[PDB]
Amino acid sequence: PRNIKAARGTTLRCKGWQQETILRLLENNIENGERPEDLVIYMNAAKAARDWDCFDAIVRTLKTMEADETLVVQSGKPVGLFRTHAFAPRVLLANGNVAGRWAGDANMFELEKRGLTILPGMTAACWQYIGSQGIVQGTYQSFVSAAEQYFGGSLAGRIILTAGAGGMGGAQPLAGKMAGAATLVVDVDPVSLERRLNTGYLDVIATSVDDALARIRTLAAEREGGSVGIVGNAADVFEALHRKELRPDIVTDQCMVDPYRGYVPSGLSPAEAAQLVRTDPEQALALAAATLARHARAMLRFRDDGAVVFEYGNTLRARSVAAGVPEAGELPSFVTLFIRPLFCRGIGPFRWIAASGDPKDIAAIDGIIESTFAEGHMIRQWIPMARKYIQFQGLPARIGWLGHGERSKLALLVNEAVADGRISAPIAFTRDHLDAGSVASPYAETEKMQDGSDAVSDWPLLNAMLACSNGASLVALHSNGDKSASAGQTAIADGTPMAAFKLKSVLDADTGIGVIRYADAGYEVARETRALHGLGIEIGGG
Amino acid sequence: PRNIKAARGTTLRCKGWQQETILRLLENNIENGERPEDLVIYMNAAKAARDWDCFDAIVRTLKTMEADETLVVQSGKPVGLFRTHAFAPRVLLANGNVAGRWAGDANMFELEKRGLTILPGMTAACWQYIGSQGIVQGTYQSFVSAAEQYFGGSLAGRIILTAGAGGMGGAQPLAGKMAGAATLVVDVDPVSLERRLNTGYLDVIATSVDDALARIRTLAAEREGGSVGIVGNAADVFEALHRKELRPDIVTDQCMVDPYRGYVPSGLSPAEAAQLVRTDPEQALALAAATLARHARAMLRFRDDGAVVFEYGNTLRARSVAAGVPEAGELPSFVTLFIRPLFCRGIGPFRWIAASGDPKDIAAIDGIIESTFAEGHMIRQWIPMARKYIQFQGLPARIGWLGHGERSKLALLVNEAVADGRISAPIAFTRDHLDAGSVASPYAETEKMQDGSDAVSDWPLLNAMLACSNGASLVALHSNGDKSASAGQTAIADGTPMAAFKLKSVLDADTGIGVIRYADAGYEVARETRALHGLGIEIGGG
Ligand SMILES: NC(=O)c1ccc[n+]([C@@H]2O[C@H](COP(=O)([O-])OP(=O)(O)OC[C@H]3O[C@@H](n4cnc5c(N)ncnc54)[C@H](O)[C@@H]3O)[C@@H](O)[C@H]2O)c1
Ligand SMILES: NC(=O)c1ccc[n+]([C@@H]2O[C@H](COP(=O)([O-])OP(=O)(O)OC[C@H]3O[C@@H](n4cnc5c(N)ncnc54)[C@H](O)[C@@H]3O)[C@@H](O)[C@H]2O)c1
Repeated sequence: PRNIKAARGTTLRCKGWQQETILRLLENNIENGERPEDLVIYMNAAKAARDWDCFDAIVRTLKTMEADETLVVQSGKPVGLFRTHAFAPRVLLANGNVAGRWAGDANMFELEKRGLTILPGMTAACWQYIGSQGIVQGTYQSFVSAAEQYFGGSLAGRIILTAGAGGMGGAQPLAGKMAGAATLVVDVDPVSLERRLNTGYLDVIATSVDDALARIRTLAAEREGGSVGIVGNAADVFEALHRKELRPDIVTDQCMVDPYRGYVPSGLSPAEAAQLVRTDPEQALALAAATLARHARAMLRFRDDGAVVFEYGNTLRARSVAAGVPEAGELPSFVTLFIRPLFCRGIGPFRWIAASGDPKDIAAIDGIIESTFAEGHMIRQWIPMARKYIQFQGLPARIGWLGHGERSKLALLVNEAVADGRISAPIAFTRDHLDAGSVASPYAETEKMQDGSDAVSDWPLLNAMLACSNGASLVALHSNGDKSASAGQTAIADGTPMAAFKLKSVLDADTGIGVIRYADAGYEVARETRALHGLGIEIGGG
Repeated sequence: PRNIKAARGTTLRCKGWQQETILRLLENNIENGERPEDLVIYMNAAKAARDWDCFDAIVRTLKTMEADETLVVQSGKPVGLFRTHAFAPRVLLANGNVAGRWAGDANMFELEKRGLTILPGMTAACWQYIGSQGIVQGTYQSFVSAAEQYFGGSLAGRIILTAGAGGMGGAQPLAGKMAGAATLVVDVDPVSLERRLNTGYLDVIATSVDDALARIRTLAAEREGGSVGIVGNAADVFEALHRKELRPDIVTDQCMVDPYRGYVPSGLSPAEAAQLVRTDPEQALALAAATLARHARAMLRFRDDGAVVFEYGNTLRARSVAAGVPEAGELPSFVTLFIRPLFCRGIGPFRWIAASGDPKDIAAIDGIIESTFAEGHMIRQWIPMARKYIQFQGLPARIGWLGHGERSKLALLVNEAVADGRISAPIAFTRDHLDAGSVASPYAETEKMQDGSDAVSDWPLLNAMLACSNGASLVALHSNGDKSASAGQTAIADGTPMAAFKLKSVLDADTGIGVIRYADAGYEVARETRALHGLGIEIGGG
């Protein structure tokens, strides 16, 4: 038992607070991981570092590096330390990037097996994970937008069905509950439900399908929001819930559907599945695809009854198409129905973390927001909700979606609050990679762009390079094999005037490049936002 | 006729010399382009900007931007201007990057057609092309290493056969001549040979195959180096040169073999080929692949006779394999035979350009080198050769391969020479993208890496991010569809102490990350270089 835990308090182990914050962020990733003794954070096998040896050497370099040197990380392995300057980043990471033609599913698996790459996830290998809370606002925003679009602004009395209680999926049953819906989440692995049940993200774990149906219908009939977990395989349980007439209003899914990493064929356990992939991969893929076709056909069968059925960024439709269900490619997605209007204004999963470990530092910022943004603002209705439902996990932190100009504004107020004692230690500002100007993903975030530019990955590359040029504390470029590319970045509010400058340079360009990206594709709200903030360039013949 | 030409002299059109140098570099790209009225620089269709409108807006932004702002370029289109700081780059470019699964040959063509991407080449869309001279030292180094490995250190009396007299290929007949060999270059387009003939890169253009054979044999019999061009299709001419018993010692090829961009089927002209691709692409590909199979089989037939036959980074083997010649995949390449030992020590196509336009500024640096590096050094034997054979093209410039620590050393001496009047204006230092630590290309530069890491593209991403963090003047990330990713960078020696700092920060990490990349793969010379310069990190369990 390594049992990594982020350091608490205000005593440096590093030569300076930039380094110590990143070290604590690294430790905090592991502390909140789904399988932390394997470095696994989430998405079945996305890791904080390539192995425990690289983890140890990363920790040593953080502790002794100077404020004008920069650590270089190649797929979870520290490979260099360069003398740079004080306004440059302290860490540069590039994880899981493989040239497209050889980044197919099968070869990524082989390269990872041989130790040549890691699967970075989004926030796993760049140390920006804050547990299940980093996901919950986005998923709650989706359920609320769905209630606004299709159910008259209310999920009271409505049924939400979904699967996946993993590191990201586990945020589902709380978001549904916060949204007013009776929410049923299927997971094949009881430990996953047990982890959400104990963390405050699941209300009860049902003992059977019948039991699950009675408890959801009671919530539905009382028109109360609540969460009900079921232990079972989504293929088998989805079909039984249709035979028993659950009649769900909303069906979605956040399973790991990767046959190589996490999708459990019907009849197997998670353990058996992972062993069949190590010893007989071709049978596993045959069994996985067999189970996914039933899984997808069951979701399509709920749609035929009138449920709103969408994908939630896990490649279910495409992988389902590959397994013989071409109708699965005609299902919609959470992005095109709910999130893209937010991205057009640069609104994304902005988050922050108290290196202190003191919950009073988060509550402090919570008061800043309520004194700083107008009532009715998206963020003024989220903070009371987060305060109410969301337990801290590891270093106290907060998810707070904000748009262009608003991120730099809050970050400067927090940097001043640090500078004058209301906050006891530095605040790390970061985000998910799935932000307006930092990801190209044709299966998810950039599906069906107005101008057809789905697969253009120039944008995240520019996002990273801007973050470096602006002085972010840590900058990362990831890939999901041949399907997606994205940029992440961390900027530290430590109280210094140097921090204040970086925070406003970094954050305004972070969202500014997102506004530009969507304006370029033709979205009119983004084009107006770009015109208003001077974000454009005059090009003739237009 | 736009007829772009780089500005000469020492009068600013921009607000500062960082901006004016980049503008002149942009203009210089076009001035030296193979088809400059279409923005085409080289590689059939790689362009300086997406269209003439973006070109004009890029020029306007350069002229009015401040020394603490940064211009952002997305596939040849200016998309943003951000307030950054004085130690950040002035331009960030990301050109031709498309997410892997959709960056296949056919879809890249469609995306370019619809105006959504550009093919950046290496130095075309990031404004680091210095004409055919940027290629000649590398190709001469290959011919000389081949003479050292297989022909006793001499090509006197030896025959070199090859094809492609394009922007890059045109460097071949001069490199062969400089190397002592009788060099025959086939190109299907007489204007290409005429351009090399007039620029000093081709000695004579033959009137027929017979004529070509007589003149090469005369050079061979006099054991003199010389260049002979032939107008014809490589498939037809290679076969005839075998029927007539040319018996070449060395066979290589630098054709554009892309059926979509530049490869001419046998019986067609360049014009007809490009029209058949616009109006009937499926017949063009059938005819191209038919011609390439004969082209490759003819090269293989020279090998069966005992010629040394290698590929030169144009994908001939892979595309030949796709067209039905699987033996073409067993041919070697210039990288694995000649260049990789240089890359292990960070030795790469370092180059520099006089924004002055005054040849006396290049000759000045030429004297610095001869006063600074030991006799017998690679660079002390190249400068007299370059002085002797290489005419200036556009802004006077110089190719000068140098290794780790040597690039920053020369760059600081030039920055001082600028600071004290021996050089009349700033010097722009750059390189090809095909450098040790800045490209992942499994078909070429990273084929058959000792550890199997051919397709790892983390490295160029890190190279770019380092250049930004270190304050390079311009930083670029390109892709060749799904086959390659690479980084470029420009750093300006303008005489300032700020320039001196950036030059040493940028160049040492530029090569330092290249040493690391090859040390990581296991190359012992690179591992020693890394140990010597403190470039590593201690990792346990090793
Ligand atoms: N913002 C977003 O776009 C977003 C949000 C949430 C989740 N996701 C996607 O969801 C996927 C998983 O993320 P994660 O971190 O939760 O992974 P995880 O590995 O932590 O959880 C995977 C879960 O699926 C479960 N499960 C697997 N196969 C099953 C099957 N046949 N039937 C029922 N349950 C099964 C596993 O037991 C496991 O608990 C990812 O692909 C992620 O990208 C995306
Ligand atoms: N350092 C390196 O690795 C290196 C060096 C030189 C060239 N190259 C490769 O060589 C390719 C071309 O580069 P370029 O800039 O010279 O392109 P280019 O478009 O300027 O020239 C292409 C040439 O091939 C000729 N040609 C085309 N088809 C032919 C055919 N069937 N028969 C005979 N001749 C034919 C065209 O007429 C044209 O002159 C590129 O793919 C480049 O990557 C690589």
